[PDB]
Amino acid sequence: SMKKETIERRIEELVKPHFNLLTESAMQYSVTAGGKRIRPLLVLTVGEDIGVEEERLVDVAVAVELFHTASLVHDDLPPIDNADFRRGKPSCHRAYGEGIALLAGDGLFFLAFSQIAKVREPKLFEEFSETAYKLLLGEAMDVEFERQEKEISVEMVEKMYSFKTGALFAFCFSAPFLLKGLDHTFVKKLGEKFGVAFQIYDDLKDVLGSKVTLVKKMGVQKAKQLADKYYEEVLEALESEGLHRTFDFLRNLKKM
Amino acid sequence: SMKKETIERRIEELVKPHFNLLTESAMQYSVTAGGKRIRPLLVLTVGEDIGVEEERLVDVAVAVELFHTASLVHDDLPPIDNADFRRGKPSCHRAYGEGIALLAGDGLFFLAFSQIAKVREPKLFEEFSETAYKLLLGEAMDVEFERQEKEISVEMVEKMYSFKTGALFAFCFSAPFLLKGLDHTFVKKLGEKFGVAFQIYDDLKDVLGSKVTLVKKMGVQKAKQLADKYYEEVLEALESEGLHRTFDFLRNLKKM
Repeated sequence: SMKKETIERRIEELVKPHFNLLTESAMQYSVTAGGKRIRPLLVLTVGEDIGVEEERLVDVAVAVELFHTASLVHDDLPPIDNADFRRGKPSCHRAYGEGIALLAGDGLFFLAFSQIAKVREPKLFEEFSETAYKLLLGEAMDVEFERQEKEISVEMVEKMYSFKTGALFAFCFSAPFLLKGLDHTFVKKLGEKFGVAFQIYDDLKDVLGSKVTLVKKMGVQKAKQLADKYYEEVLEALESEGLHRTFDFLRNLKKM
Repeated sequence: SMKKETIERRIEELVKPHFNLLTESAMQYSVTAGGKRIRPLLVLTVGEDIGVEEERLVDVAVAVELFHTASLVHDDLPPIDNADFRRGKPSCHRAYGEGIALLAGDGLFFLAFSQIAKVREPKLFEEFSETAYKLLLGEAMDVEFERQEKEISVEMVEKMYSFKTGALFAFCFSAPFLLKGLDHTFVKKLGEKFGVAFQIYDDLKDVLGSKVTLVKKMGVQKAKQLADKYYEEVLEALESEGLHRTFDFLRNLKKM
């Protein structure tokens, strides 16, 4: 909870309005409406596990969360998911209108890139930008696959999960290893699998609360089995590598 | 026209679809619908004037144009400017729908950042990201100032021009100087003034074709006088510094 307070403190500093714009207030609103902050917490725990300096780590963590927030702002818009609420509060476009919300999403994206640029590591810039574009393609696949569950293969759906959710989690693992100068080939693969499992668990959560998903394609049993398999692979790798904090974090996360 | 062909060739390579998505086709569409390419041409002419290697220059030029294209895609959307047409062809959302167009705009932004990241110069990443956020704030000001010409000061309107249009032109001057390792403090100021003049000339063009603008605040005579003054200052600086190609380019541009 201390790491989370660090994240909340820094992210609110970055989205405090400076030019007296409604669009700035909308950016702040979407951040303050909150979230579990799983992605920036993962950046901090992985970084702490491998001895990365806190300051550059905080920059990366908040960048990832700003990017995630921005993606939700655009995804909620009426032409996409058309959500009136997020986390029990009006969605950004309900609070401010579609135009202001669209711009707030753009602003949050650009703030994210600005924070990554502060870290001053060329490979990180490149990796973040590649991740961003993958995430966008993933969202495009999700939108475009709608009403085609029969014509879309399970392989294409898993690819969409990998792009839409996996890529940003892979970056949460990759980025600290880049900051530390350690090879990130292994752990990036871990983040992608964790991300696919994460999205499936979200799917299953939605189903019990009573779009092409892996639950639709595979059925509930096979989808959960896949998610469990991936989750267990990730945990075992983390434990094996002595990534203690990350293991504990993700172990306690699976209960939730 | 040869430089422009180089720009068109490279930008079409980058937006050729790779994943068979409509959103990719929409990205390509908005690029192919065309433009005068003034910004990337300026990057190439300034860079050639100071002896910057062509390849890294091309990357920056296409990045700037991808960013500009993306900004137009979002600005045309129904909640913002609601344009049915751009350059005589349907706007992106008319061609593909608002959802796909929104995502295509995001994709174009991320492609722009990806291309800047390829250049591998930390200060450039940072400068581009700062420029992007300024441009967004500028667009937010433009949208928010609507229906308030009396309550908005001329100073606030000029600030909006500086952010919305000036910042990207300043980057067109700054970026080659960064690539060459030359101090860019002077020329960045030049690009900002050129950008304000550019937007005023656009305003005046629209008026003769028969939102708070400097033409509304200052009247036609004073607005044109300001634009002319800025344009002349920029030309004289370019000529004085031996930026021959850039001078000739912008001199012939003022006729148009």
